[PDB]
Amino acid sequence: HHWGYGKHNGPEHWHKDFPIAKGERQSPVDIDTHTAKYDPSLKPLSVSYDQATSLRILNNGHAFNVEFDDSQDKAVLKGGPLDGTYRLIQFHFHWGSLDGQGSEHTVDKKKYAAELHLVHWNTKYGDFGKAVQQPDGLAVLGIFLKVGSAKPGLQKVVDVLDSIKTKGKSADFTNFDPRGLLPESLDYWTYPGSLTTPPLLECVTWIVLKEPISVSSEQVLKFRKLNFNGEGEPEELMVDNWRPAQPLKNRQIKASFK
Ligand SMILES: [Hg+2]
Ligand SMILES: [Zn+2]
Repeated sequence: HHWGYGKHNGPEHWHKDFPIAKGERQSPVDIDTHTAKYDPSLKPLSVSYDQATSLRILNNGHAFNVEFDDSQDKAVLKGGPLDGTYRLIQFHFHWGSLDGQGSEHTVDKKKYAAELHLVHWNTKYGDFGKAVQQPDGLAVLGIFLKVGSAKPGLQKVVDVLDSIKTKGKSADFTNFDPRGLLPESLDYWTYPGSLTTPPLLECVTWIVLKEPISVSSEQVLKFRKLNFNGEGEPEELMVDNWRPAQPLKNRQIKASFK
C-alpha cells in the first residue's frame, strides 16, 4: 500500500500517510493567468547550466530522474524571486496516458502533455536533505511540454529509457546538457508551494515558465513505455504520474512579465 498513482494509492489517498497533503501551500496549482500580478520587483531569472555535470538516470518507480553533481556551483539558478544560489540536483518529468493530460500545473485549467521539473536546493542549507527542512529550501523550474515537433535535446533521454524500463534500474548518463530542454523565453510565474510527491514538504519556490517546449508524439510515446513495476513483475505502464491541482489557499501567483 505504498503511495503511487493508481486508484488505490494515488493522490486522493496520500493524506493518510502524509497529512501535509491538505496543507496551506501545496502544489501543483492552477495558474489563473488574469489574476496573477506582474511584479516589477522581480530580479532578473538567471539559469546558468553551462558547467552542468550529469551523472546517471534512475527509474525510481514514480518517474525517472536525471541526476547531477551538486557538490559545487556547476548548474545553478539565481535571481527572479530567489535569494542567493540554488544548485541543480536532478530533473524529471510527469506525463499522461494521452496527450490531453500529464502536466501538474495547469494554465487557465489547460493541461499540457507533460511537465519537466528541474529541482534545485538553496546552497545556504548545505545539501538537499537540510534544505527540505526549510521554507526556502528548494527552487523548481517547471517547463510545460506540448506535442508537436521533436525536441532534439530530449532525444538522448528518450533513447536511454530502454535501459531503465523498470523500478530500481539506473544507467550512466554523463554529458547531458539541460540547456537543450529550455524554451526561448524565461518569462515565468512564481508562487510558494511544495513537493508534488510524498513527502509533500512545503519547501519550494516554484518558477513555472510561460512558454512550453514542443516534443514529438514519438518522444512522449517512449516515456509511456516505462514501467512503475520492478523487473520480473507484471507490467504496469508508468503513465499519469501527475498530481492534480491543489487549493491555492489565498497564495498570490506573481508574473515576471507585464
Ligand atoms: Hg517511487
Ligand atoms: Zn516533479
